[PDB]
Amino acid sequence: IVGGYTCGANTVPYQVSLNSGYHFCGGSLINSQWVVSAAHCYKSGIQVRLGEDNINVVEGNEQFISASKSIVHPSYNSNTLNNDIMLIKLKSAASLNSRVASISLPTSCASAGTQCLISGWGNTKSSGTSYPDVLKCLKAPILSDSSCKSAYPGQITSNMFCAGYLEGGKDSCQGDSGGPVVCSGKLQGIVSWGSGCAQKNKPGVYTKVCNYVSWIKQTIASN
Ligand SMILES: [Ca+2]
Repeated sequence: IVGGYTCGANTVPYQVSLNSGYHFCGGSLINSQWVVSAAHCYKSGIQVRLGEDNINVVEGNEQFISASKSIVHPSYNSNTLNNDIMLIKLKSAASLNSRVASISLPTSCASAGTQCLISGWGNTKSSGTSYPDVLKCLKAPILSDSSCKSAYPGQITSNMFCAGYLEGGKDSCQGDSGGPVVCSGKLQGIVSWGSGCAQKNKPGVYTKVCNYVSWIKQTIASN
């Protein structure tokens, strides 16, 4: 997260870190056994880390649970990043509490202008590289489809939306990938892509979660 703020320990209880010996992506807990992340975060050997603040220190509220299965969206295209969504099932159900909690799926899509909370452990620099160890947060509005398409000609599909600031300086970044965009208590987006980070006229692009609720529910119901 570039130009954000320190969330505070366990203030974003649905935020998970995906770990393969190191943090590599964010995710969102959507029930006791399932996490939503980005398809471009797919790899084998995933451990889901819940209840994290400082990802380099055991602080007492963590649950570390290995993934039993991961399911990339059937229509994910790694070239275009269309359908950039995946589900990860935990080998055992997380113990849900005030600091480890699921986030609700949308019942309808969010509109341009809606304010959302974006979070993660990604790079905090727009030029250069600095990884924080505590969770960072950014409040950002969803942008209109037309401004999103104008920002990224030929690249925005019906499964993507832009959020952030066209002036630059405030954005998600590398390492925030797969993490949440939550608006009015609903998971509306997944950190997907962007040109650099926090660059003028290059806002963050996010997977449009409301398009996938039927797939998520049906997949969970049979796996
Ligand atoms: Ca920790």
